[PDB]
Amino acid sequence: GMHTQEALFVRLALDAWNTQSSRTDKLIQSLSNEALAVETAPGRNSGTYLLGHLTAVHDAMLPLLELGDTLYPQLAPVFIQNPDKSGLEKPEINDLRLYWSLVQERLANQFNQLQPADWFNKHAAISREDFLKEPHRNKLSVLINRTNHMAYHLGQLAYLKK
Amino acid sequence: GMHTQEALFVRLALDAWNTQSSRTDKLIQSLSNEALAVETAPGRNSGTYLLGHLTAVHDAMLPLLELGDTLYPQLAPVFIQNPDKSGLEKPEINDLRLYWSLVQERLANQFNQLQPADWFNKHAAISREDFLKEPHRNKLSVLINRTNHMAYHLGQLAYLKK
Ligand SMILES: [Cl-]
Ligand SMILES: [Cl-]
Ligand SMILES: [Cl-]
Ligand SMILES: [Cl-]
Repeated sequence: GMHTQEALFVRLALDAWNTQSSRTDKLIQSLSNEALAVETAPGRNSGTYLLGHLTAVHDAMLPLLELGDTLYPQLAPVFIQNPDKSGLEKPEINDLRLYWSLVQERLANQFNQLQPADWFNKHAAISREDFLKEPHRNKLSVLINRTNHMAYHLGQLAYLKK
Repeated sequence: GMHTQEALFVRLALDAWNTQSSRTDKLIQSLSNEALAVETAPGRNSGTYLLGHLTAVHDAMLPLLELGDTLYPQLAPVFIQNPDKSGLEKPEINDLRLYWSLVQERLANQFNQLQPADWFNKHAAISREDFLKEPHRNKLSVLINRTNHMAYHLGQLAYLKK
């Protein structure tokens, strides 16, 4: 019944995250460093930047979902707070590939241990008071939102496959 | 309790559809016909093609979700079954803009009348027998999937804004 239904909608949301994650991971693995460094389209973000961006955004989900601290806080100034052509030094690409992999794996670990119910609790960026009015502003809503963020950028990364 | 929880996860899924739909619609409205006709990136699909593609894919959700027949079946051969540079004649762009708008509005109408429970029934492309094993293969799973499909293509349409 109701406990089972809650488990089914967590499955749906997690299956979409996992599908986008698989596609993103496989795409990144398929590209050489030289191919990743190219702009996704003229004047637009490089694959390297999008990799770092996705990594930083996913890492930030850890504290937002009360699943632990970020692993790599120094990525956020480079890949969230500043644009690609900022002139700020980036990590080497193979280090970014590893950070991506370790953030994704930590999230998978943590997600796989959460009970369906925990997903319906508030995320860290909303007050208890505001969550009462809008209980849809929960941890699952973050998962859903970031899954679409990833899909959006995956459409751009797709243009690096020549 | 459980009826309320079911309503909250429909809200979450529909809010994501509506957010992507808003962003897509506003982007399309912001582009001139000449700007939409340009390739999203060198050698890649035009905005026109992606508009027709999104329209056809969304129209196909009507029968899949048992919400009525497709409005514009002739779009599917042009924008789903064949690629952009097929040489097949396309509708005029302003006709495509209208088809997009009418499909989106029909879907909104229909979605706004469905009860949360109806979203947890099977979609038209799975058997009752197979749905018993995998009840997550429901109407909501289609909504979620097509929301990420739209986000993916929205990332590409974004590159038409010069
Ligand atoms: Cl995808
Ligand atoms: Cl490339
Ligand atoms: Cl978006
Ligand atoms: Cl353009």
